[PDB]
Amino acid sequence: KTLVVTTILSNPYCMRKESAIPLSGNDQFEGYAVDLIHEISKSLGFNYKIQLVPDGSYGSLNKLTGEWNGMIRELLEQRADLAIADLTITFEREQAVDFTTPFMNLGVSILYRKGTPIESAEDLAKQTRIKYGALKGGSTAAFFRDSKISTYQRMWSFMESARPSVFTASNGEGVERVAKGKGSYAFLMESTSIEYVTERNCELTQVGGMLDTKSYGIATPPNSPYRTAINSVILKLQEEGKLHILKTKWWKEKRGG
Amino acid sequence: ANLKNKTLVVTTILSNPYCMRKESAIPLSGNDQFEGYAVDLIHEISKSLGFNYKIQLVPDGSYGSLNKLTGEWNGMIRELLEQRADLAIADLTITFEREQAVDFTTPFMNLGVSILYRKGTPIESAEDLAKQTRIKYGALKGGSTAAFFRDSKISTYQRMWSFMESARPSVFTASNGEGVERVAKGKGSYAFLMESTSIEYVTERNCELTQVGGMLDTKSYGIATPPNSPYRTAINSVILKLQEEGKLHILKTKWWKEKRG
Ligand SMILES: CN[C@H](CC(=O)O)C(=O)O
Ligand SMILES: CN[C@H](CC(=O)O)C(=O)O
Repeated sequence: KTLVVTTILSNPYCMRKESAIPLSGNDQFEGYAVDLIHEISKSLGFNYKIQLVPDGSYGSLNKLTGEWNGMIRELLEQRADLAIADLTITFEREQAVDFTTPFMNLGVSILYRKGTPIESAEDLAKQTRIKYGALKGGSTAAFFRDSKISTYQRMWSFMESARPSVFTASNGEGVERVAKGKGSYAFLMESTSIEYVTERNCELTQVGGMLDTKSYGIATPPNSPYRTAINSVILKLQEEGKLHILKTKWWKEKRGG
Repeated sequence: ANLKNKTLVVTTILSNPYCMRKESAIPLSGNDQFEGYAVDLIHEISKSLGFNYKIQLVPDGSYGSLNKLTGEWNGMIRELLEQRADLAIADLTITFEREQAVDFTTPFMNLGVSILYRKGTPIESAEDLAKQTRIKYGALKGGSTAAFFRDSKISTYQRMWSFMESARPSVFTASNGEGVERVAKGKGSYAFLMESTSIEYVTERNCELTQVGGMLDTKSYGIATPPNSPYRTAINSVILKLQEEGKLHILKTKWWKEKRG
């Protein structure tokens, strides 16, 4: 059979491949997610077409309209069979689509300069000289805004009250603000992104662990007949080392893409 | 389906710091005799969903392995299949093999194999170990780490597996604690491959040991249920909410860094 796969550009999950000759179809794209679906399709014997989500969104719920956008909407409107991207499995998305077994685990962590005694979020919340922020309007900021845990409330109050603003318009802007800050600024974001950055900037490091836990998985329309088949392939690819090879390839070897 | 006012049997196994006997001047009874990460976790889940439960240690002291000759399971896996427990909460690895017999919830913890070694050597990775022969390296006999090496098709790990199987005297151990001691007393002559979470627990408590490199694979612990259990999806939602709020990370910090037994 032939499936439509929706995805979104995000380094190094799905990137446009550089080429002197113009590329078409699936060859336009490369990255971890591109390789992952290639391997899944080999096991299960389907063909597929990768299509970027036309609206450029992951999928959020309009809470007063009930409508989804992004890759989620493509699934629910029968324009994609699978969504394969750095798409976070959340209780909310699980109420509208199904998710496979995760292919990657991650969590909020801290990007900072190497070689200081700052070892944890707790070390940042106990001090006031170092400023710290996050992407404006993103899920990292929401983790802090929404928390009822005293530690993270104190941090959110500090972040919201800092001037100039500690929130950035992009993750890259936060990375650069750390890199040029001489320790005056730390940036909270996904641990997988931090690893991507620290593989490419020897002066930076992750600080502490993962303050939350979450995963990326493939999304399907509810009751898709392909979900359990993909779950088994994902576990098999994992247990033989194929996903480990793909992670190293894209985070450590392809210094870009 | 509904869990309010129900009483569940929960099987577990002693394993630090998931489930440990609590110290007390007076003997403790029932659930109060145990403490640890898994004990706190099931308490939280029970409060959210409104059920009661009794913790019972698995009688045969085993996690659950499949005898391929006979088809028989043992351990906590068997207790679920024989309907003598409703849930198994422990450091029980979600594997494809176990998934063909029982169900698992959403994972509560993610981990992977890594290296326990002495602090401050030139060894930086598994690749460094694999390309040399002077430093010996091993794992727990018959466990998930050994199965990972046995099942890897990656050249590095397949090479390591061949080396470990060939080494005389045996590099395998009967417990993780024996492996830890072999690293400590080995002064660099021995490295031990085991779960990253166990390496973290050890290195928090022995300052001369360290983790070398990252994870060589990925695997998770989840709550196991009888197949087709009507409670799995309700528990999944509770776990996802604890994960998204950071409460499992806080629980891990408590049992790994704050408490000592
Ligand atoms: C890279 N993941 C995006 C952004 C986020 O979760 O904050 C998403 O799944 O919506
Ligand atoms: C602590 N996990 C046990 C033992 C092992 O993985 O070797 C298991 O899942 O069987």
